Amino acid sequence: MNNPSDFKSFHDFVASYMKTYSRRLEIGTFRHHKSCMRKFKEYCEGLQFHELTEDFLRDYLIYMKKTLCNADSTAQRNLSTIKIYVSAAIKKGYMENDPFKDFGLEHHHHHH
Repeated sequence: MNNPSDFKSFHDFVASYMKTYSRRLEIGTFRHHKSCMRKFKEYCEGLQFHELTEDFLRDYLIYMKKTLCNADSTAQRNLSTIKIYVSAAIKKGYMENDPFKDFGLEHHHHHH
């Protein structure tokens, strides 16, 4: 196989990079997200580092729970699936911080 980034979209990126995790994952969750990300092309577009925001994760959390109608575990899992490629892009890519760092962890206490 020789395909230098044939994925323009986040859901395609995850589906490809996931191979690094599926080798150390079970098939159950892999196959479940596999079908989702493919038909998820309804919104289209690739979505880059700058389009991936905390508010995006927030809005899509609501969208997935509300409009798609799913459980929190399902939503959090699916969002952390996006978090996978985001985190990859953070670890050895070009992204500095993940959305869930500010979205999930409010510092609360920082000296003063």
